[PDB]
Amino acid sequence: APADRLKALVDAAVQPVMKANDIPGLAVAISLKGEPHYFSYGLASKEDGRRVTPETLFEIGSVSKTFTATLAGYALTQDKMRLDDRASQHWPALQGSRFDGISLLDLATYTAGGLPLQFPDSVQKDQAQIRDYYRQWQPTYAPGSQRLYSNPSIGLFGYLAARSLGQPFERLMEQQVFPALGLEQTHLDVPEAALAQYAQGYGKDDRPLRVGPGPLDAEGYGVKTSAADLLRFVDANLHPERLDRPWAQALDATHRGYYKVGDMTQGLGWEAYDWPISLKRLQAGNSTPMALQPHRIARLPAPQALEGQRLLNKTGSTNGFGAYVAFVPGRDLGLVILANRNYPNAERVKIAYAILSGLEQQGKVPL
Ligand SMILES: *[B]([O])([O])C1=[C][C]=[C]C(/[C]=[C]/C([O])=O)=[C]1
Repeated sequence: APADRLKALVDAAVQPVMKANDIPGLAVAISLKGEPHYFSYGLASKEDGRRVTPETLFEIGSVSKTFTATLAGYALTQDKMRLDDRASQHWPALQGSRFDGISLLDLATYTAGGLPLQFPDSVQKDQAQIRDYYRQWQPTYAPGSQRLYSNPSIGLFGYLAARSLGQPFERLMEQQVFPALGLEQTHLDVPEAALAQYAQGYGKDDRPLRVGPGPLDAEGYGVKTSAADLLRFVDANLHPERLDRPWAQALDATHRGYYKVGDMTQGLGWEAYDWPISLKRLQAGNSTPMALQPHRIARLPAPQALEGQRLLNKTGSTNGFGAYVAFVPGRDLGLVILANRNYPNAERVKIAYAILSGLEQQGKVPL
């Protein structure tokens, strides 16, 4: 069985990284032909020696954007919105602004014209300040020309998706998306009954950190989930057809690529690579420059189905937490790495690659 070699492989990938980045706790979940394998390391909380388990809740940060994309997928396949809709079509308070000339697709894929990585400090979690921010916003770049990774960009995408469905974003996620995907350990707001499972996050000098409120936090970076639940989400992405048709279609909608930057094809939330690919190249696709700097896009003649021999991934970080997810449809392989430190993306990719590559090499013919 390929499973027989997993424990040694995962320990080897994980433990050196945990040591070098002083990571208090880390959970791995791997799906091999739909069968889950869990590896838990260290402490969810140092103050009270609570061990990480597959049910420990971590902040997954921007991995939340794949859930947001799924809600948007559902809106799209229910004909509540279309990707070439003007943004202001779904929020009348934006009519007259730059959002008259920006598409939903632009927002979704960070190409609206240089919406920043995060809202300025001064924008509070308040409909009217958010509205006013977008009403006064002026672009850096022409739309559809430059990718600049952006919470306010895809955050507005998610918010407008919710508006097209006629319900608050948080309500749709909690009452329709999470249940559709069979996720009972996944939260935007961790309830009373589950607080005991919420890991502590650790920042510089081991400052304890859990994510605070912010504008469009639910849409951009607000999910808390367990390694076991996030692997259920990954398995739903590997086999959407196992869901009821509306939700199967919603997931398929997130697996469509619109443009390339270097080796990376941008989907809705998901970012995709050809598989196999080299470690160095996967790291560069997930680099600090990819996250922080503008990049010229190579637009595709037509949206590409992100299927077959490809790797789809998303990193996610908060002040206290560092997550990574990946799946490879042509290997029926899913992977989740959740940690309670924000440690470098390159190290997350190192772990994931050791695992993916290790499994790849058992499937060779001897001599
Ligand atoms: B991801 O994770 O990538 C992101 C982006 C942007 C922003 C954010 C926020 C965070 C906190 O605050 O935590 C995220």
